[PDB]
Amino acid sequence: MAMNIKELSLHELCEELKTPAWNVPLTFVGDVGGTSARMGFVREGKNDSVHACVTRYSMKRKDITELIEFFNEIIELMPASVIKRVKAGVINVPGPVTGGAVGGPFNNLKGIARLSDYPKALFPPGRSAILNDLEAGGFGVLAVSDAHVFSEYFGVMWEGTQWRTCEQEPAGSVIGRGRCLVLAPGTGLGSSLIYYNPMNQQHIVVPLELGSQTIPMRKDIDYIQTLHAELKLLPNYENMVSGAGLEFHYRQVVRGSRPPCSAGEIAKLASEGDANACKAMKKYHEYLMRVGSEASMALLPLTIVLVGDNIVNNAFFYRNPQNLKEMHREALNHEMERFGFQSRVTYLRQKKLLNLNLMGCYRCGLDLS
Amino acid sequence: MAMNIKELSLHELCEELKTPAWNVPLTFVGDVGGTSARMGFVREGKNDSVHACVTRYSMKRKDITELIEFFNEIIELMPASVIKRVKAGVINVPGPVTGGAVGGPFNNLKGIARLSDYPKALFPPGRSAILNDLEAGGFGVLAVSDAHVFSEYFGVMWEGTQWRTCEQEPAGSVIGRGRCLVLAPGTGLGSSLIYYNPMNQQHIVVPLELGSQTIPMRKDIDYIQTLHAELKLLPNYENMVSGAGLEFHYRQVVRGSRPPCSAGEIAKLASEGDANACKAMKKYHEYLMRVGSEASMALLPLTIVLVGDNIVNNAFFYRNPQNLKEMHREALNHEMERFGFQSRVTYLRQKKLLNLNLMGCYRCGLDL
Ligand code: NA
Repeated sequence: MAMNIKELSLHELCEELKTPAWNVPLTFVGDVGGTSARMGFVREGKNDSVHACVTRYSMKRKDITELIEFFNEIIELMPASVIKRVKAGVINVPGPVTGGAVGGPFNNLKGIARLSDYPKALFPPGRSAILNDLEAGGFGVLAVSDAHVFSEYFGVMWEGTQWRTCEQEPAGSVIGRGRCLVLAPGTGLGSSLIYYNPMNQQHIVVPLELGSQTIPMRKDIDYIQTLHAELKLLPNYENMVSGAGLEFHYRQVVRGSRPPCSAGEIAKLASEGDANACKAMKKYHEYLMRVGSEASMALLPLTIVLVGDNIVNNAFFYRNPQNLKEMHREALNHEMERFGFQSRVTYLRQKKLLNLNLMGCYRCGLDLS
Repeated sequence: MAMNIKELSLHELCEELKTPAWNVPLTFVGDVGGTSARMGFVREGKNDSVHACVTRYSMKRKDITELIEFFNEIIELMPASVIKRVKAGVINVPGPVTGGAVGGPFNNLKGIARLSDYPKALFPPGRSAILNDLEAGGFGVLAVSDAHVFSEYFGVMWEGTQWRTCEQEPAGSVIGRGRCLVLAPGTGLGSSLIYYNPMNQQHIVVPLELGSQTIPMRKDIDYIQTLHAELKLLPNYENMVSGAGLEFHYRQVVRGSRPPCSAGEIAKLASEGDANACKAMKKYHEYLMRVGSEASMALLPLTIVLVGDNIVNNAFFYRNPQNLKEMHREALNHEMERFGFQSRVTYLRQKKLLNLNLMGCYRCGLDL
């Protein structure tokens, strides 16, 4: 396997790092969420394979500063001769970061993540970074491409007109040397743009906030105004493309004839062929494709990639050719499609689970050398 | 005088390049438009100063390949001693470019711009590129900052909350260690993002098409639908923020009471205190700030800079505090301003004429 993540106890992780396969350069990585963090070491294997060994920590104190205790424990327990092989240290955190060094504040954790407070043995000076979740996820998409297994983790929804001019390899086999917009439609709607800088031969990841933009209309002014009156706020993309959004779409389908359902309930009903829930899912994806059509114009991407557990878990929806035709039609529903802008773009979807954030911490550390 | 662009005849340019001040390394630059090109040489002076000398060429044949005849004429006329000093060659063209080497196709010009067809005396190997004009414009904003005279060329419209959190120097004194969204509201509406890579402190120019985005509403559904019915297209930002857009705003302000005027006429009447033309300019700037409020959220810029001759020529509008306060209010008219996102951003406007494209060709050549 090209992408390998083993989860162990701290004590077992220490035994694994003394084995001969681990007597190589290391990257220290950490994927920090609201409840737990998964931290450890990544190495290269054969044919650009990626091998990670990580341990889980509970964020017991609901305090981002507790990470420093975890880092100190790792350095205290591991032999200095193992930690000496660390060449880079990258974590992702569930909130905004500045200077790649100062993360927060956070919705569900107290305090600020400060790279200058982290131990230099795991975070070597000038070869370390803190990333936002979506920035790490974008670097994770690049990592999958670099490991030659894009076609294992991503499926082509449709090939856009630009692909064969810009690239030699088949669509979906590599990320491509063109801008890649990463969208993460889940509870909310994360976005990041993977740019290739010709001058530097570097890819970089630009975190965005596309989800918080005001939804522009098509022929849906009454539908937008319905949600406007409910929220008391002009709707943004995430308001239509979110759990809350899917709940809204389902309420607007059934018009009081059925009880209101959660996003989870609705997706389950859709998977079972319920006409109402399927219609709610079509409406959710109509607004997702609106983000896509407008960002296709604004950002001129070669590719749009839909990532996350939700996308993988909803594979039934993307495999259905009628749903795919309806999504493609909405992706092209833009006045600028008379010039071909929306049809230029190749759309892909994640089809296999992977911790993209852990892989992206690793991939980001490679550009720090 | 830290940034100096002088226009000369070809013969006077040849005489100038033989003077002692020009006996230094040179960059060959060219700003290619639909009707003319300005091309010439740039040198560094004292204190990171920039000095350029350029000539105007007519794009008589409306054919991008005519540039090669201009390049060959310059090489034939200049002494070998002058051409020997050229260490980089960068031009910008009004259309898409791939691999920094192949430009076009173009709306207003025939043919394809091919770097591989250009003479190596003006475009030395490893050191040459073709740029899209939006890219060149963003490199030009960086050039101004690098020459230490941002406060000469750009005025602060208002300072946002984020500036003082990552810069100690006054707002408008330098580009800043943050994303800069460049907007060029002129005949149309150009956009690029000068992205800031925190991990290596690198500014990277990323051309965009924000003008072609469908306009999201505020309390203006009727106004947008009036334009929709005229264009038979859902309005995009450029449709409201363009010469055509200003002519539209003036038509709607007067409600038939005056015949239509051109965009230039409207700006002139506004400068003279005509209430109708002033209201038309307010409406233009209201949609320009909508681009700003939405992009302030989507792209999280440190700064937004309004560039171009049109901005400099309309100085009177931005000098008026009532107009500036009404622009500030629209810039903050976003649901996400309840969290302070729009108040983060510093807005600046170009206040002195400068060919940013020619400066960007130079500054891009420094990154090669
Ligand atoms: Na553990």
